[PDB]
Amino acid sequence: GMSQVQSGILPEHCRAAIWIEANLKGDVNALREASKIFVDNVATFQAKFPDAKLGAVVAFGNNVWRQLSGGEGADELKDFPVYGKGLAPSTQYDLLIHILSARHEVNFSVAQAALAAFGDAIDVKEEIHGFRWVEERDLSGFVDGTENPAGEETRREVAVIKDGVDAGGSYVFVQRWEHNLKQLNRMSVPDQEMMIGRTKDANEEIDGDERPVTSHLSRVDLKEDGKGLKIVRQSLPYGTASGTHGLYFCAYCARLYNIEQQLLSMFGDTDGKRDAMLRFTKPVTGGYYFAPSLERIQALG
Ligand code: HEM
Ligand SMILES: [Mg+2]
Repeated sequence: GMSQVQSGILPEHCRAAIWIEANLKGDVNALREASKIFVDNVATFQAKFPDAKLGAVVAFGNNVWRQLSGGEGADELKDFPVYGKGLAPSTQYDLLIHILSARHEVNFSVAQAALAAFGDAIDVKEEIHGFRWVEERDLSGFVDGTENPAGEETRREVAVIKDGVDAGGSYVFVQRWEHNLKQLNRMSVPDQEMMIGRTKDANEEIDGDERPVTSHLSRVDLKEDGKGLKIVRQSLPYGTASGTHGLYFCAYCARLYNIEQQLLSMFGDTDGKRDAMLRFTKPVTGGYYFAPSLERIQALG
């Protein structure tokens, strides 16, 4: 009499991932059977590749989740709005599929199974292949993940809903960034460090009263009466060396509120100041999704 989390939320240190974002082309009923088939396929792939430490998540946009749930639960869910009056684009789609493991080849086979399950019921808008770079650094050269929640216990506390109809579920936020590494390389290392709020090589936090309020850490390390607004990030670098490249941002939270407060801060809506990382990288997509618990995917029908 309890709820099970979808396998792709809590895995830490996974080296590769695949994110598929898509729109629903026909009746929403096609998603019910397809989602059951896909979670069945994920269990089959986990049994076939135990050393991959494979996990996956199927999550839904506001319009299709309100239809599938009958308007019950997911009280915070809404279409991703535009932040900073345009600085952050909105590209809200209906379905998000997040696959992560220690083996990219296994993720590829799982992605093909997801596409076969949903079939022509969906219109794929985006497919991004994430990879962990050297020393878990973002392509800018700064380590990404240091203050991210560590261990299954704290990650569950931050990302997984505790009780009620949505017990075992989570809110998802995805946003693809395009880095301009030529513009980053024009900045001196000390100026890049003041932009992030941590040192580049050693990955040491620069004190809050020593760094600009526009620094990344000053924008996203938010507290409400001393209580941190934490999120579980699963972001990874992506792209080609000669073409488009950057960071595919992905975060899970039991409360959509924590993610929104950080976006309001980063894009100038809270105090009129914006994130200093906008000097070299920009967001080009944006969407909010609800990841139900495993058994609520089984009760779709
Ligand atoms: C280009 C896009 C982004 C890059 C390169 C990036 C990079 C980084 C880096 C280098 C860190 C510091 C190390 C760490 O603790 O993980 C960091 C921390 C963090 N980032 Fe970002 N980030 C990006 C976007 C975002 C977005 C969109 C959000 C949230 C909406 C976010 C939320 C956070 C949070 C919560 C932390 C930890 C802050 C703390 O408590 O110290 N980031 N990120
Ligand atoms: Mg802190």
